[PDB]
Amino acid sequence: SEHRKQPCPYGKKCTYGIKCRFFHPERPS
Ligand SMILES: [Zn+2]
Repeated sequence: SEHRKQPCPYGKKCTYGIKCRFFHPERPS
């Protein structure tokens, strides 16, 4: 439900980092 509302699911822990589909706190996606 919060695909764009909330930030990435992990963000800092996320493995994608730059290749993430969600919105990051420091990166765009
Ligand atoms: Zn991410």
